[PDB]
Amino acid sequence: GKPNILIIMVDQLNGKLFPDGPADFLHAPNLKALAKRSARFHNNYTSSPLSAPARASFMAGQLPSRTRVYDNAAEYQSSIPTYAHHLRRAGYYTALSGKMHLVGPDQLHGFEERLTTDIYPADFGWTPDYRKPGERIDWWYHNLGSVTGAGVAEITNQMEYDDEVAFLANQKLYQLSRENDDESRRPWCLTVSFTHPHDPYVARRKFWDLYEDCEHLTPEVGAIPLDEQDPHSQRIMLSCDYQNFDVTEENVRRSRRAYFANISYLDEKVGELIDTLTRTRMLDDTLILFCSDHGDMLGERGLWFKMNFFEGSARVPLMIAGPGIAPGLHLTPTSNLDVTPTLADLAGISLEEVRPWTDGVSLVPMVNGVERTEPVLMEYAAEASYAPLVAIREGKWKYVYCALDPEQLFDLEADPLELTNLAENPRGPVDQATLTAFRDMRAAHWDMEAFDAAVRESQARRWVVYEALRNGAYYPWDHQPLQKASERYMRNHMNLDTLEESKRYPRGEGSHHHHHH
Amino acid sequence: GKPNILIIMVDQLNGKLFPDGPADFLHAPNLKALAKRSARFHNNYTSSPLSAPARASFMAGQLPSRTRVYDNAAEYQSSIPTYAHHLRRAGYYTALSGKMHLVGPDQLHGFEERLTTDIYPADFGWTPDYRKPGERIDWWYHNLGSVTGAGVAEITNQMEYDDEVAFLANQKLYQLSRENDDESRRPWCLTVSFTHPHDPYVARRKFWDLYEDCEHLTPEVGAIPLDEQDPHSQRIMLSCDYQNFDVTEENVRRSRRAYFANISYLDEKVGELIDTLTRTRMLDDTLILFCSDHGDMLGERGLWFKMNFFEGSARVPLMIAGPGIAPGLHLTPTSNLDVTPTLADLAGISLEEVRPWTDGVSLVPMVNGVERTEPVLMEYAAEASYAPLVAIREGKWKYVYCALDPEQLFDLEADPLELTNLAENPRGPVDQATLTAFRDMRAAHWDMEAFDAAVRESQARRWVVYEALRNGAYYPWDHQPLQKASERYMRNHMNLDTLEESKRYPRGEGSH
Amino acid sequence: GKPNILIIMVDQLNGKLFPDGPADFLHAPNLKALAKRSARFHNNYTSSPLSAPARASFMAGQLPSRTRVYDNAAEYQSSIPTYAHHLRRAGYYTALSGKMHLVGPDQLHGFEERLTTDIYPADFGWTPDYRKPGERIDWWYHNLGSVTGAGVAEITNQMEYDDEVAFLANQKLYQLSRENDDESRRPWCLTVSFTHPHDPYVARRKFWDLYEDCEHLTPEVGAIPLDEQDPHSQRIMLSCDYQNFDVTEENVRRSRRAYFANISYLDEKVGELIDTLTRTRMLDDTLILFCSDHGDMLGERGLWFKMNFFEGSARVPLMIAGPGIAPGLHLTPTSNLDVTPTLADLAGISLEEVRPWTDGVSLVPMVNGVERTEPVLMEYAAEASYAPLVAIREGKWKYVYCALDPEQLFDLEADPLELTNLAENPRGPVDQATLTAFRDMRAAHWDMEAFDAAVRESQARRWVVYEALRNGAYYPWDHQPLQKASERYMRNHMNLDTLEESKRYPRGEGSHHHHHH
Ligand SMILES: C[N+](C)(C)CCO
Ligand SMILES: C[N+](C)(C)CCO
Ligand SMILES: C[N+](C)(C)CCO
Ligand SMILES: [Ca+2]
Ligand SMILES: [Ca+2]
Ligand SMILES: [Ca+2]
Repeated sequence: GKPNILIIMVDQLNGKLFPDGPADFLHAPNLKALAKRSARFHNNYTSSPLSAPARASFMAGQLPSRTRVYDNAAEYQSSIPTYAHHLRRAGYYTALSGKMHLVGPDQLHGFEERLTTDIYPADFGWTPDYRKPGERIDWWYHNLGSVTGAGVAEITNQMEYDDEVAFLANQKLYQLSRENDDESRRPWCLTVSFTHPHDPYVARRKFWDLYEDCEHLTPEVGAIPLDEQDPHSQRIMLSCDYQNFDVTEENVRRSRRAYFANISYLDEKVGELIDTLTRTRMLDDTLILFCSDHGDMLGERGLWFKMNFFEGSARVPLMIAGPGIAPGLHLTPTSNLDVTPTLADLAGISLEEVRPWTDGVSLVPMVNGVERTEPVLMEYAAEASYAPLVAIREGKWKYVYCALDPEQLFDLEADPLELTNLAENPRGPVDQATLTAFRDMRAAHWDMEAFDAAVRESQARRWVVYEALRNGAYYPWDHQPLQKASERYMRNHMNLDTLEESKRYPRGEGSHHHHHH
Repeated sequence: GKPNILIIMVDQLNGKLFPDGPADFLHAPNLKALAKRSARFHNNYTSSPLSAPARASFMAGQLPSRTRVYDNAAEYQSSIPTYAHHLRRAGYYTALSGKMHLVGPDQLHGFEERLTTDIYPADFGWTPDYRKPGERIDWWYHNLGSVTGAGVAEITNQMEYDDEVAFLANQKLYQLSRENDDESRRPWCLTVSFTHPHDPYVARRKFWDLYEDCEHLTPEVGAIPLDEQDPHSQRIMLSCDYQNFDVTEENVRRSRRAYFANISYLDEKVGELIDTLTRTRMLDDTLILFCSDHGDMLGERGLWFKMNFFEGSARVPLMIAGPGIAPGLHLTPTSNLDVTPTLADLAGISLEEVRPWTDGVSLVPMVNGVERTEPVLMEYAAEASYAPLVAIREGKWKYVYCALDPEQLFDLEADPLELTNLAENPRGPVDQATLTAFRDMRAAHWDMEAFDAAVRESQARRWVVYEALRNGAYYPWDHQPLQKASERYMRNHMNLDTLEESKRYPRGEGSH
Repeated sequence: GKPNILIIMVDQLNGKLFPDGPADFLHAPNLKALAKRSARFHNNYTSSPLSAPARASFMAGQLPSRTRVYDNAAEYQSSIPTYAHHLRRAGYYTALSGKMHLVGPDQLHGFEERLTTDIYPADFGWTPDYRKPGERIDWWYHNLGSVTGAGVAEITNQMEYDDEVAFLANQKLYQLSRENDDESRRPWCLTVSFTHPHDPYVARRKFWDLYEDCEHLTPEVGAIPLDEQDPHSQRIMLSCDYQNFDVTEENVRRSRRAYFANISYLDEKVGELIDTLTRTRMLDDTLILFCSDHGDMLGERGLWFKMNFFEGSARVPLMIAGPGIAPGLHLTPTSNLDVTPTLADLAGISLEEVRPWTDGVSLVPMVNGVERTEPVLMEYAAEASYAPLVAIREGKWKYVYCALDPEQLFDLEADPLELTNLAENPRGPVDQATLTAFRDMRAAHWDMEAFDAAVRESQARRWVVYEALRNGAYYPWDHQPLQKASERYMRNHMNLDTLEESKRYPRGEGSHHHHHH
């Protein structure tokens, strides 16, 4: 009765590239086939445009202000329930292959098994410090060297990572298929979390070649000069060391080309996973979700990467396909915060069991024609912020607030590229009432003073602790997968014939000319 | 310049047994000689009368309301600085041998090396539930079978543990001595944390025999009937399943006898540590601390173990000896909360570096004759509480508050056994104004409604997660001491003569 | 400098299926391409028709009587030099992905790194016992259930293993390519050792479908009844529990069809390795060997699997390709015993440094047109033998001796299918004199009484020890691969940009130190 759940997650995928499933110009036949049978959430947003905050929030269905994972080095408490816990409590086998950027000594956070280590660190090294506004840390900050460095390679740090993530996810699916004839097996939930299309913007030749004739290599909004940028965008450019890189038109085109090429790299791995589900005969009983942690400005407005609430950074794709999911396109804004309650709903878990632990809403009713009215909230409190920023997405509007900056208000229906800041330049009385309305809702959801103080305390505490932990012998927190070789394959407490039968799936099949095995 | 630091910690040691170092009737020659040499804090209290809360608070110098380690299964966040971090940041090698009842995947919390696993669990299993007031969990709650089951054995779970804690601590001291002649060495801080004299009250014959003629086998206050007990004591007796145990006078004597015997068992281990320091020539450069996480009523008032603020449960000894420490007896109340700022002060760390992270005060000024006026605060929010309790200890007074119970106010100078509740029976207008003053102080320090809400959220959260974590394959968080065999002793990337010389200490010695 | 060496090994591959590279009827485009550019040894033999003895002898270039690895449970001493030692001593990084059926607590035998555990046991469980002739051990002996159970499945024990073997082999090549521009790098030798096409004869549907119209699904020589079999064949059929299986023609076809399908399964993995070598720019400096431990009778004569000296069981392919290797087909008999001295010769190691440690001869002279006259020797002393057997292969002749059985003498020129035993039915005085000459050679090479005594002592010794080791807590010897997660990918003792550059290969436009092609 309970469906299997395959979560396919990718990193830094601009949601505007999924207008209705993948954009037509992308070479993504597998993701395009998946989308045609999916509920597709067009205006879907991350909870925070940064990896560890987005992913802790994604796992728990809680905003960063609640998980306390403010930045890429903030400890994620083991006691915070995640969709892994909820599903595991409900009888699921739960596994992760790939990245989740969990910081702290808990590298599972409810997952029963984790098949790879993380690509990124698990310690407090990347802790920002609001006491030194304007500083940058060159050994890990984003810099525009990813833009000037884009190109072609046959292996990279990330391609090693994702190649392994995919192999072990498919291996696990093959292993799980051996139970497929047991009606009393546990349903499974496998999260497969790739690091592409995150930079470096570097792609295998095969996929780079797919985009030789690409007509989407120019961003839709050109570079805004530093002196004309809004303050947060200015902070982002300084954090990227913009003044020490000469980003040419060609650099922009090459970066976008490798990025699209790495989507096609991912599409092939999506196809592998679907193929494994199909041939092992678990496709029809498996829900498939496609999601990402945050987007990438990809040169739009002159900006790259994330760390802001503009569409290209804050929007991320979201699709759900499988049993009991009617395909279609949904335009109401939604959030990564809705994924954990949606997963619980699809798993048969009652609303009361998840209500105290989740800040979002289930999307299943929406899949079934029921309007969703809840606004979308977002937060940011890491590098290139000197104080926290919050945003609200509701109806056609986006509102952004930072105690240090002028407000931003965008009418995304009329101004999808967010070129006109209606808080600075209100069109009339309705714009003014709308700003008051969003100010009141902002004040209702966030105490920005308490938010700042909480972030400063978290940073300061971690810097004392991390300074200590980097003296003397280092104790690493990186997850080490363990697959006991002494229990695998054939060992001499076993019966070879029984082993071979148990590891074969499907079983008892095979006919040359006499079609009964 | 920076001294070495040896912290010796024991578990469940009633502080009333250290009036001026160990009480006369205890066979504790090694701890008595240490005490003559130490600043001794007579009226020292734990921050919380329970293992994990007291220990998380002890390491951080923060109360449970700040660490959020409310009970024996509450997660201790890795990001909370401890004295291990403070000393490590300042250039110390830091190590732990033995118990600290850290809950969560971090089993070091700043310690650079940990030589043993913990005796107790590292996961959320022992999480209380304020939604079910009155329940008890038989498979891990205290029960008076410790009292009826006291006796003599040559090995126990705890004796295996402590024998190993002791061996590895002395081994580590020996290993450290090999750097003692190196001017570029780091100073070291070794915490040696024993589980005795925590129950089961079971002792080796050798130490049991020391107390054949002991005159302290009867508690000073007898069993108070359930009807006549204060509400919290009633909760504790119910949690101990008291209705199903017939505790006789013999049981009480046998339990106390084994407890004293296990203090003597520890005293021999204290002697071993000091002997190693002496023969390795590290004694004179080493501060030595003696401390405990909480006490044990030991049958006084009819109660056993801890979980309350009465003297026998809330008082724990505290002594400090070594370079720059004037010996003496101090009567002003102190707290385990003061240990971390004291350690930092002794180690040369500035007050500013530790002020944002510690709720207590350094005891070094007191050691040097400066009056200390800060009150001592305590908290409890675990088994046998249905709502959090707080306590204030200041001057001659102890005040205890729980939203569910009548207040308690004791004048410990006039009523050292806390037999007269002056909140209930004021002696006069000074007692009345004193109660009002402590009420005002409590309200200024604690939002008790927020406290209860925070504890309930922590409990609920953990029960969701722990139920999940006990489905399928279990991933344990217990500490596994580091594996290092390929780098130990003689291996063929090394020169044998160089090895022998480096591992020999003292060096160049001998006299025929 | 010295060349890289990729050793592609497969298990239980009947050498008659590679008459000149792969037979025409096989779907094996990658191995046929490889064969076209290789020196191909048509009449190449295993040293012992069984996995562990063949593989210990292969690694050492020593016969079983010298390695003392007589059977699948015999300890292989760590002190015995292997091609891994020889190459590693000469400056090579050496690695193994996959199977080598090493028995004993040493699971590396000179390999610097092993990327997978073994599919098979590493302890003394499978020790035969000459004190009980006629017994069989049902929980691990071969049985004709492989033939009756042949068919189609998408995962098996062996495809899980070989999928993993392949993935990690290709990953290791990618990792090694990152050193390819460093002139201080070590040359590398990677052995990729697959368990297919060993039974179970079970194949993925994709590859099974390739052999729908196959014309080779029935053996040329059909089943010989027990009462007309030679004694050793009779012992093999009894060991296979042949009396309890009804092997139909359809069963024979299904088994051969799956077997061929698994050759095609392996051919796709060969193409994968070649593709990785090509795109990493490592192909042109890489010697590629293709080899197998023993063959598979595949129903010929009514026999299945190995354990004998007939062509289908004793012949295994051998090809060598790469720098300095002239392609060609060689008909002089060779042996797996020659691989280790050939590898050393090709790696630039002098003959004097390997001569005291190998029984075989380098094939490099033969590749360069020098005649080879050394005979090919083989030994067997495991299951289905009640006493050791030896064989001599020289010129057109094969001679087989066992103290318990009539001699066999075959003229492979006139009788390629070994249907006429010329020791029993000589054609004339030349056949008679040839038998005497092989008798004298046999007596000069082997003391068969001593051989039997040595195998009996080895068996008895292991059974005493194994009986003890299976009491109480078991201590496994299985190899546990370890890739330390605390040193992989991004960790906060590193600079992220330095990391990315080091892990990117090839290093072209956009990389730190590429200024031109
Ligand atoms: C991804 N970086 C590590 C480059 C910066 C944090 O987003
Ligand atoms: C586990 N016990 C409850 C028995 C002791 C800790 O309080
Ligand atoms: C391969 N078996 C394990 C089936 C028997 C030994 O060759
Ligand atoms: Ca990310
Ligand atoms: Ca305790
Ligand atoms: Ca084999």
